[PDB]
Amino acid sequence: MITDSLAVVLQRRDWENPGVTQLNRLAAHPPFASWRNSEEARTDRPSQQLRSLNGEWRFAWFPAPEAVPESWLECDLPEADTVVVPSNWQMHGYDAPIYTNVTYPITVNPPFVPTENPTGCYSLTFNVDESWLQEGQTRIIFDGVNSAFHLWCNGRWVGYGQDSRLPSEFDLSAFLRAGENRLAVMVLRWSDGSYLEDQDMWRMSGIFRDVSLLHKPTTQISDFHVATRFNDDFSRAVLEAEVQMCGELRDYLRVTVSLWQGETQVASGTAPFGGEIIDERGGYADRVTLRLNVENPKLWSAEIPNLYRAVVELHTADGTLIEAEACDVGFREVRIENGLLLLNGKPLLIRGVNRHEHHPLHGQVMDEQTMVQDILLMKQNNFNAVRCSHYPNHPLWYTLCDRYGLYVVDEANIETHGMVPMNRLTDDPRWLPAMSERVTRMVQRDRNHPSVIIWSLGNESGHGANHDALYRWIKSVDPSRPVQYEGGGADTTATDIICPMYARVDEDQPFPAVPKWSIKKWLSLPGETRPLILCEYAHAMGNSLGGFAKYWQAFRQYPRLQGGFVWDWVDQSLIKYDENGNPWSAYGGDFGDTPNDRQFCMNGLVFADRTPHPALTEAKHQQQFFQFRLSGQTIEVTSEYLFRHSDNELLHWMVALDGKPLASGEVPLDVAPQGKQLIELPELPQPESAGQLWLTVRVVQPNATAWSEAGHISAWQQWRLAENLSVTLPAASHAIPHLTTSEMDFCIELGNKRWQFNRQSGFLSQMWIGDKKQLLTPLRDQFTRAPLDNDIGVSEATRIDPNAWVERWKAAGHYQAEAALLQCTADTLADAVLITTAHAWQHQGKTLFISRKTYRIDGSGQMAITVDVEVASDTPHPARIGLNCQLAQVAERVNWLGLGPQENYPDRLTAACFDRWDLPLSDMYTPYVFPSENGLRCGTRELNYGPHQWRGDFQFNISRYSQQQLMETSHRHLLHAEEGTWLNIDGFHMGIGGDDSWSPSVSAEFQLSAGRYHYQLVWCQK
Amino acid sequence: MITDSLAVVLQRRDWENPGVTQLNRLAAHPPFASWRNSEEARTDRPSQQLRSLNGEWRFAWFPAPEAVPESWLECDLPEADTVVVPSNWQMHGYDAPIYTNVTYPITVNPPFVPTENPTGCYSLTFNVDESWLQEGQTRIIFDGVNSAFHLWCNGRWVGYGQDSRLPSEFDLSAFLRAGENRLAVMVLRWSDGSYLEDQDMWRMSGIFRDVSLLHKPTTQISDFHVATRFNDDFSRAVLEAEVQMCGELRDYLRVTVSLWQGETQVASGTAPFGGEIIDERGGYADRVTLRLNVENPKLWSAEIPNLYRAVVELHTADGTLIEAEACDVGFREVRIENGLLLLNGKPLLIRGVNRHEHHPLHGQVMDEQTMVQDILLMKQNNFNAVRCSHYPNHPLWYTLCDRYGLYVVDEANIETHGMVPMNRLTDDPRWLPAMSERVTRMVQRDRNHPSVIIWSLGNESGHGANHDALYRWIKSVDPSRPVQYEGGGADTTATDIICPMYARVDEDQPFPAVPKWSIKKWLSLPGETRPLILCEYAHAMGNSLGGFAKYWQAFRQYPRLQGGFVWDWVDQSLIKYDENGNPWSAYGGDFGDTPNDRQFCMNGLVFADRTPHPALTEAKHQQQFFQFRLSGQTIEVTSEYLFRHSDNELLHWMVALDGKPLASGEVPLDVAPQGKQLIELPELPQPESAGQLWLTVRVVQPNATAWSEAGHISAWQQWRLAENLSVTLPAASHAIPHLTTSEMDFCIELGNKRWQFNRQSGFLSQMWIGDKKQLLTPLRDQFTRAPLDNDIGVSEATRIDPNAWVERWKAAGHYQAEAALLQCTADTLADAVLITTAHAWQHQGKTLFISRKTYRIDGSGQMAITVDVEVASDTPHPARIGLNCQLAQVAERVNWLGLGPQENYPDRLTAACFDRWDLPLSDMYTPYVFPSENGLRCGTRELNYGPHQWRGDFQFNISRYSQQQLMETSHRHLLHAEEGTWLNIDGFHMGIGGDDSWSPSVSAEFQLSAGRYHYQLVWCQK
Repeated sequence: MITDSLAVVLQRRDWENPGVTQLNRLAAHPPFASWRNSEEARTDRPSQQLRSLNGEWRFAWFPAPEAVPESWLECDLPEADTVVVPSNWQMHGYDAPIYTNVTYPITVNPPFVPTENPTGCYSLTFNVDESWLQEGQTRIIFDGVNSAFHLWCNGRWVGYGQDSRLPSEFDLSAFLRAGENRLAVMVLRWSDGSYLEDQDMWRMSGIFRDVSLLHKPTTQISDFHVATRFNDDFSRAVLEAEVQMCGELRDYLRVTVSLWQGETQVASGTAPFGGEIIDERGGYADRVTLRLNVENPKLWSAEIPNLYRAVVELHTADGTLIEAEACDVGFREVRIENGLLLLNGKPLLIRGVNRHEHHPLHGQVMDEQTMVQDILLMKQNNFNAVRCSHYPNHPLWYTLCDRYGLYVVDEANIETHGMVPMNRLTDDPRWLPAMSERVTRMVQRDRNHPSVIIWSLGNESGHGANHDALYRWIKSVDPSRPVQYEGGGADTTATDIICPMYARVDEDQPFPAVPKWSIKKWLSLPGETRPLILCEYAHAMGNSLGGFAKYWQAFRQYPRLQGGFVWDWVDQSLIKYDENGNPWSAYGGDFGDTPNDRQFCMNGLVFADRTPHPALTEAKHQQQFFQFRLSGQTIEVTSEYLFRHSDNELLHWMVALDGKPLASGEVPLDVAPQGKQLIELPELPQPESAGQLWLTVRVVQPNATAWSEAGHISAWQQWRLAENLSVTLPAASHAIPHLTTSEMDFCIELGNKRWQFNRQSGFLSQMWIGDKKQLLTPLRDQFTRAPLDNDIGVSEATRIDPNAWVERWKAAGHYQAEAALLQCTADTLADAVLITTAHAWQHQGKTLFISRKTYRIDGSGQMAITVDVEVASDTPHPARIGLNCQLAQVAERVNWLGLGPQENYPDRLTAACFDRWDLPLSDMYTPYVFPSENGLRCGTRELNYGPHQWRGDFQFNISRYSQQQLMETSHRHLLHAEEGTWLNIDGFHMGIGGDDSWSPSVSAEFQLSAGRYHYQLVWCQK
Repeated sequence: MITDSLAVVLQRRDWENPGVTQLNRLAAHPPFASWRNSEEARTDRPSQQLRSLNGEWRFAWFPAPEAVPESWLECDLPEADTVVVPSNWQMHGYDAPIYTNVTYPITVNPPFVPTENPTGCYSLTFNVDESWLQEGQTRIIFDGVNSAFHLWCNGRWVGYGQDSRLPSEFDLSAFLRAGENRLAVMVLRWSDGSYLEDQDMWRMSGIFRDVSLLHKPTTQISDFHVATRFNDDFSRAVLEAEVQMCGELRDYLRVTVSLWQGETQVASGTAPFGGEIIDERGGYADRVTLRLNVENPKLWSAEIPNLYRAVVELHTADGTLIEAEACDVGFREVRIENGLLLLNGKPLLIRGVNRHEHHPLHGQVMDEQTMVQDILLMKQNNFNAVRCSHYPNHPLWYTLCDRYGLYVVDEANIETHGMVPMNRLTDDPRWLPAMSERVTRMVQRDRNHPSVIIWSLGNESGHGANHDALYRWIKSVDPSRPVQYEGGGADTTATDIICPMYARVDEDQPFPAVPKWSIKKWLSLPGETRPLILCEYAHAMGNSLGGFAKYWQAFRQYPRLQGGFVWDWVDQSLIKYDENGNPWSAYGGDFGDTPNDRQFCMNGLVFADRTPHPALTEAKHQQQFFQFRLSGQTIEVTSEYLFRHSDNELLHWMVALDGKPLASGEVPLDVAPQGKQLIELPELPQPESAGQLWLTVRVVQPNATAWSEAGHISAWQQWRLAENLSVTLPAASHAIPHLTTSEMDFCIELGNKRWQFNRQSGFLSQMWIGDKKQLLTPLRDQFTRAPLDNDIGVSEATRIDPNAWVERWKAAGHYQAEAALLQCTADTLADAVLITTAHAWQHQGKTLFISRKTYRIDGSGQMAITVDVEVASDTPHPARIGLNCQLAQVAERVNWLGLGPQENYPDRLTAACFDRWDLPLSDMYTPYVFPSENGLRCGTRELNYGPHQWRGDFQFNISRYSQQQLMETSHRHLLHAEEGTWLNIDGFHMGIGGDDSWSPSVSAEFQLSAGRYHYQLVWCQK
């Protein structure tokens, strides 16, 4: 009673002692349901022995654990509110969530936490059945409680837990009473284990996972391990099932291991308890092993996820069933040989993506629906693997990955990024136990899931001897799954697969003592033989993911480059409400946190509500399982599938002349795994009309898969066919334009058409049709764009990074350059009026750009603008070379002939196809929450907007928001639509990068460094 | 106050929780003295900052920890006695010590200990200086406290410790007060960590090691690591010294690492704090590394232990010294290449011996004098290595080994022999932290000692993944020292050196799943490349250590067989007092323990009082560093030294004819390391007198070494030179014997001489000279001996082992065979009287042995006895074939010409030399505490005892105790001298074994299995 009081518990600061990480906590095991019937376990029916405690709980908040009154042990306080479980109290409003990347959210002082420790007091009052108390053992399972937590049952102290992403089990057989039962959980936000929880997420705390109650008999199945051994041709399989019990040893106890495929029983085995002799003292008397022979097993893979149901029944000699535990087993073997990772004897090509557990509305509380939607999006966007992102995930996630066929790289909850140096805790043996608790238990939890193929020690923890010891422990316990570790440059002895972060394809970044070579050179280093799979690459932070084509070309060309994991899947945004209560996404810094990072949480390929980014189309196109090669008139189709045959795919081809279709057809696909097929196209019609012939092929799945709908497109490709150049001549313009030369203006009139050039500025001041003005602002040049997330880097107002693109642009005066008029002349021709303008942009007496324009008004109404731009070599390369204007008329449709229909950039245009796309103006603006340059469409041959038509080769972006507004504003909900419509037509555009979000990632081939540029535009009224 | 009470502490059973192994305990480090002066640290002067708390303490004993009153926290109880510290309370009489080998001393139930937990309450009241409280940190160091212990300072709880053989340090800066300070230590005999302390010793408990108090400044030298890197010729050395501090970081702090050889400074280095960049966050700001260049360093080895003094001085920029820490560094490099362990580029030949920390009087409390005496005995008996025997030893032991030059194999305190199976705790990750605490700290304690060359994970713990993880951790932290592990058969991945236990030279013992092949076949197994060094071999249990010559021949012949460790050095006997108080040695079972083993603790090469066994001479002879080969007249001397030159050795040769010297000389030895020398002997005198010429060479050290006296002999050898057979004839016997044939007797009279044969028994009933009887019992046959410790094995009264030699002997009726007379005839010759006797030994109607004897009385007085013995093939081989008698006269001198002067056996006669030895009768009996057969001398050509002289080739043993008394009695102090003197002359003797003490270890070449034997004896009066 006295020892169960708060004073005794809080005197021993278990949240500040690295030696003490658990108290009265049961050992980890694969998930159990305690089925009392074999048929219920085989069909995965819900078990009445498994009770869910999720629901309405009583919550109280305190600024310090010592501020909690002791009367909370006896009864709930009247001021306590009613919340839901699982839920995080930071989302409710009790505490402000804090986001951080490198620095710790608390003062670094291991193993001491600050005194102001936020404390959550959870209470639940329920009723238990009397049959649960007469016999058996009743335990409580917390699937996850953030940081440390103390448990009380009926006013008596039960145990203490420290891990956040691993289940904690406590025995309540001697604590539960018959009738009313009230528990009391005291959760602390910061503990000593939070020094190992420095992951890239929002730091929330509380019971964010399910709380369950399990009842077992007096004799239990404490653990069971399953493994599969194959031969060279994978025709005979040996399933080894080792079962460990706990409790009294009796001679009549038997274990039956049954394997089922659907409803058909495949193999079975019944043996009495007692194992083989291992040591001089004998063998285990409480473990029994079973060897089941399977003839021609259906192998498991991400393409075909064949699953078997394994039921372990502990019963008596007479056949009376005591307990039954079921699991899903997939027959597969991952092994590294000759420096190659082989699954079922075939080289894997990982198309994975980093995935953070982030609910759109509930924060870190993950449910089945969001998980299923994420899996469907991954599989539809050509992803076959998923990384757990530096912590263990929901146990249901692995089951769903087994069901849908996704490779899983399970990660431990170890991260010491804030420590200086990074191995400060990972080399100290005093922290060796705690890290092991965050590893070994996880190894014991998900070793029976065929989706899990690679174990991970951690990330951004440096390299310590503890990491080597844990790597050796995992390799000794589970040799079936190769493991990896990023820390130490990923060339250390703690890894079997070279897994660097953001290693570029060709350019090297030789950091001191931790260099990041190119992957091609990394494979060619002396003494290196392990395969290379990128744990983190292609940082997609907002408008990003450039150079993905180079990455996948390097992956496909090199046999030992087996792909990588895109970082990351889902944006980490928190919803917030304004003074109307309108919902809007928010990033770090919007919750009143002083030690926070900016929008660096807002990386991913989808939004918070699983809305796909334009980069997801690029990711889908670059990860296609079908490669196409057009030779002459035939098409070579090469499948990248390793285990499945092309039985649910057909090829659909279409030939188009400048967006107008001419011929089409459907050819079924019959391709062997990693095979070749030849498709002979029929006679392709080639008209004499001017234009370019484009051939587009797509792969359509006719039937509905478990993860895709009917008519889903999995791959596509486009080629340029024969071109017929336009050699016809325009008709002679009977009407001639009339030019009036004012003192300050040049006005050209052609019937309805009218133009007015301002002689003081040298730009096209106004356009007129009838009596309606068409320009709110003059058509000027634009050598700057809104800075992207990759351009800013890690540069803030208080910290200036000289290597960032935006800092070099503003340092050279690109955003502050004022145009100075040099020449502005006008003269009439025989059938046209020529306007010659020449300007120069200067900053502090230094000329940066010189623009010379020639305007030609034809008698047919066309405006021919030829622009020549000279850029200084010493100045930083401009991000844009082209024009800028604000039209005075808004339109509801935009019809452009060019590459689309998605947002594409010079380094991200492979996914876009050349066609005629008619889209609403609302879809022209990509709703990035952090405002930046967006909506650009490259390869545009024609652009129709309202009464205006632009022709030529250019990159256009059209939106309701100016570039200066996108520069000034920091949130998308604060953006307001301006009058008219802003249009930016650029002759040349500069890349976006995407290798990393802290260094210049744009390759030299996509930089505007030629020096002299020229582009021609034709503006007419349609 | 309330939390400091006993109720709060004992509510949390920290001795029953594997997760909690330490509370408020400082990190491990190399030993510190906190010198405030550089000259004091260089000369290793005692430091006044280091206080010793050893002395008189107040002790109380309680049967349970819950029985301790709380008033013990405030003041000592009046009923508490005054004991010494360090000391074990089992020796005082509070508790009975228990010895056990395999089974646990408690009921096996991890991690629960029995409720009846013996508890010792220690208290010390002292005074501290005020200057220690104004500044700096004061800590208390327990060098060793057995099992768990709780600490209180001035009534306030300080910490909790669990390890027994490793130091535990607690901070007392906030607990100590000015003036009187009283501490309170509560020590528990059994804890959860005792499951890892199942070593082969007496289970004592209490504070058995030193208690010390250390004072450090506010800025400390927390740790320092030293390492040496060499080139291929070991001419240039790089000493790397890494220093870690604790406390405030200041810019003026400097570290000076100075190296001294005697008084001469060799190298120095001063650098500011700050290390190299290691990770992306930078490097350590509190560690500084120093690289010192040494030109032509004096390498350290067991032959020449060259030592340097390394002084690390933390001071300021102006030169004000803050702290100084000194250590001993030896320049050496142990590395395994090509499957060979090389020290300084030379293949080591380990001559080690297992050594248990066992004081002759104080139990486990070890002091400097006993350690120095043990080291001197080891070095004088040709031992160059010593194993820590399954636990860390005194920190002074490693320093003394560095000073005297002994290789040390440091072992961790891990042993789970009683667990079924043996890896039950070593594969469970829940016990992974605790084992790491018993490893990593030890790695941090003795990594700066050049004597330590091999780390050890443990012994008899099976094989678990925790062992692999710990092996990888040690290999990552300290790659300079190769490690080994016995568990799992010593072919597992957790070892680098194959170290089996009691692996025989040629015969295999294929145990299931843990086979013990022969070492020669073990080296030749497929896929095996690691060298083989026996961790335990040649079990010397009492009369043992047979076949050592075969072991060392195998070691010398095979390059990859690099020797082994004899088991063990010192007997584990406890002194006890009888009702006179006379001291006598006692083994397990004499302290009222029901779960105990018998004298299996009483193994070793020396007694409790360091009295050498006769097997120590064999160990010394078989481990000589000089090998001799006699060819013709010259002698080849080959040195086995690897680094030293023969500068303190001279060869002394002597030629003897039947024990009478003829020529001698001294030749100095000038032999290179592993070199060859040729000694040409002068003209050896060969007289025509009958006899055998023996050449004996010895190696004598003239000067006094630090471990040997002047005139010490290190090696010796003997050879048989040319033999002159006796062809002369005995003189004609003028007097003839007179024979009287009685009905029941045959009486032969020859002047003074008289003999009487009993016709009913057929044996020599009596001998007479004058009127004095010479035989108390008739001279009969003896086919049995007292069973040795190797013959009994693990067989007791309640457990019968059918493979034990003694059980086969008593099952066949060897000890119960009754002699049946077959023939007894007498007849006079021309000058002699012939007596022909023939007997037969039977048991249950089955004849075992048949003896036929011929007695001849010559007129000169000689008795010629020719004995022929026939032994059945199916019966077990007898241990002895020869005669037995009890003379009626005791004598004070025994003069025998034969092999001696030590106790030698047919498999242990290599150390004995053939000469004439005159020794007292008291030295004829080896004082083995467990009575067995002893005192046998083989190769005896003549034996003079009183008026009797025996001639021939025989093995004799003479003592005051009969063989039946040695069989019946179980202690040496209960033995009583019988009337007369018992003499056993045997024509043939059977081996003793010694490979192990639980299986028949005698080779087939030393077994009496010929079937027919013959021997001749000549008995006369001199």
